[PDB]
Amino acid sequence: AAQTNAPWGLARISSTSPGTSTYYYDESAGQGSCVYVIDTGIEASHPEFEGRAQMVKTYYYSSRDGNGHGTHCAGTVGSRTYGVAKKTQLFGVKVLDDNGSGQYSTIIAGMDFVASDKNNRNCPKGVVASLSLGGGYSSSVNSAAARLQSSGVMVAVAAGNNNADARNYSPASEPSVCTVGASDRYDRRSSFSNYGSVLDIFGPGTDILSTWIGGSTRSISGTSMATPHVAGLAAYLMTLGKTTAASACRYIADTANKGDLSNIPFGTVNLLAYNNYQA
Ligand SMILES: O=C(O)[C@H]1O[C@H](O[C@@H]2[C@H](O)[C@@H](O)[C@@H](O)O[C@@H]2C(=O)O)[C@H](O)[C@@H](O)[C@H]1O
Ligand SMILES: [Ca+2]
Ligand SMILES: [Ca+2]
Repeated sequence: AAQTNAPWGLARISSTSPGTSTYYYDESAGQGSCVYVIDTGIEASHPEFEGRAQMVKTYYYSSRDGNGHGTHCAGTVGSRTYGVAKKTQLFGVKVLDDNGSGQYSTIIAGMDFVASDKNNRNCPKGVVASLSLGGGYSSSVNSAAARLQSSGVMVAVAAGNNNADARNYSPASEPSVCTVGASDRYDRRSSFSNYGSVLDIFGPGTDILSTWIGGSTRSISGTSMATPHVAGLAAYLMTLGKTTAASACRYIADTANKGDLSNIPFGTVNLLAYNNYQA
């Protein structure tokens, strides 16, 4: 399949070169997989989700995304126009309030929630969790992320936006999950993207168009935007049978475009997510 005039990031993850605008992907499109977006919620009613999104958990008075961030991230995972895995099932878990804030205890509960809740969902092709959030190092937060991964979920987490070594942030610094940095349309590390040995992969993170609340769309930037590219990519590859939850981060690094990014500090991987789709 081919989607013309796609967002640059979708084109990029199906291209060996920057500078193109068509997204190429197997039409299976993540069908039969599930992605949990652990964030501020998801506006499930947005036309772009086509009934494939639903809220399954909130820790606040409402399950509504009153912020926009969670909806944007979900849109990059799985919206029809702006998504990597256009047929995946999206589940929203609202661990962040409408200002984008949340206590680590709530975040940890949300992670253990997905580990259990997947047993209530139909996801024959596998389960992914996308965590576009973080804070200072916390072994408990890292442990929670490692549990979720161990339970059979491909956990993708944002590196952080401090232009610093991600070793000092959580859950970014957990070795067993997939830590995702951000790049821009010219194959530069995004200037805010964390880096370090703990990074596994980069994805598009600067000027990413996706869904927003009120049935709208907008373009924003962050490792929060790169992360769902990778999450959607995992779901897509899992549906195709190329990899599994336990192995998907390794597989994505193995099959990445290598050596193509600029401003990658010595000791950080130079790997850009790529779907290896050959029409
Ligand atoms: O069971 C334990 O406590 C032992 O493994 C632990 O790891 C946690 C899970 O058991 C494991 O499946 C995955 O989720 O990693 C978890 C974590 O990092 O906390 C710990 O390593 C120790 O508690 C160990 O005794
Ligand atoms: Ca720095
Ligand atoms: Ca890792």
